Amino acid sequence: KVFERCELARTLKRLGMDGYRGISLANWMCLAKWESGYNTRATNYNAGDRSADYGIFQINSRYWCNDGKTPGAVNACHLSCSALLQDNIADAVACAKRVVRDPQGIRAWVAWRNRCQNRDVRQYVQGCGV
Ligand code: NA
Repeated sequence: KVFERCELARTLKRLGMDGYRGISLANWMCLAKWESGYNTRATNYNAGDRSADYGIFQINSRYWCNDGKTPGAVNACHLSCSALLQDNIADAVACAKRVVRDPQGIRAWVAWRNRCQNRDVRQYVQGCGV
């Protein structure tokens, strides 16, 4: 599923992401936008370390989900990476919360640091009623 901007902002808000561990909604939108263009079936193989990125937040298989083919990987979200490719983003949100529960917070994603950190992200939620 490829969400439309405001459609996703409201969906995230209903799943309890607004201010989760101090992270505003505009920040999660900027992250999703830059990670997959709001596409839940987005995937990326990293030939370098044999891991893969899954879903709207492009969560990696080395630490967060299990795909059975990543060397010595773990499954902190206790989910099959398949769960991160569904149109329904409930599981991806629960895992994204799990990610930010670690020391780095939203900084876990490099794209966030590159395109969202210290930037004007207000434009991502404007007009969405959130
Ligand atoms: Na894994």
